[PDB]
Amino acid sequence: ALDTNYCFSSTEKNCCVRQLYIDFRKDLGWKWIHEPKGYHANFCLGPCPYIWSLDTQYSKVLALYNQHNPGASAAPCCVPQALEPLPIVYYVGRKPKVEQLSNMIVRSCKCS
Amino acid sequence: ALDTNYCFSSTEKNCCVRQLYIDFRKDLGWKWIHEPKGYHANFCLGPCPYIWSLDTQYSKVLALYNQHNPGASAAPCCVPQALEPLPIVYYVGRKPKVEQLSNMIVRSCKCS
Repeated sequence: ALDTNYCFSSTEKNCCVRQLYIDFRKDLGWKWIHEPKGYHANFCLGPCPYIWSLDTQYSKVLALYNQHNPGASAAPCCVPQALEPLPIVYYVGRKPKVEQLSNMIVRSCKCS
Repeated sequence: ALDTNYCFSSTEKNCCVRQLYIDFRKDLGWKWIHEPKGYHANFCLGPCPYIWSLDTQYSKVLALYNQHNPGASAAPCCVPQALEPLPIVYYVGRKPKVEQLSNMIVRSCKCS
């Protein structure tokens, strides 16, 4: 399927979650989070046809709308369907607080 | 907001649902649907920063991941958040059947 386990296993031309490690401060420069340095936010690119994991009904109508005309830039938009939390540690003024951001990671993409 | 009412009102550089009328058979060639000829499936393009309607938490983390590095092709993917039904009419063998596809239209996009 279009998960982070099947994408880093073989090749493909349709959507496919690729690696996207994000260092909280290096890429996002987030100042409200101290640890961890970052995490594997993962992500997905490439277009999405029909059968390729369809979420909404319009995901299959437009998916073909493009698969029919070569050069149409109105294709669908593969995205992160299921996500994952994220154990971090920030500071409120001077008190340390470890939490677990929700849906801050990608576990599999589909086609919204 | 990023709805089909604010997109066809002024200009913008971030995501924005644009017109995408799809003629069931002209663009999708759908043979299982007779009427209507098509409909306003609408759709959305352009990238999506953070505050720009964020759906999942990773939608704001990656949104910045790109807004920080100029040239990063791993931005988010604006999509159809809310949708609409679709009154059609197809045929099962020889019996006529009018229905209302669900979520076959776009009413507003966000950032999955």
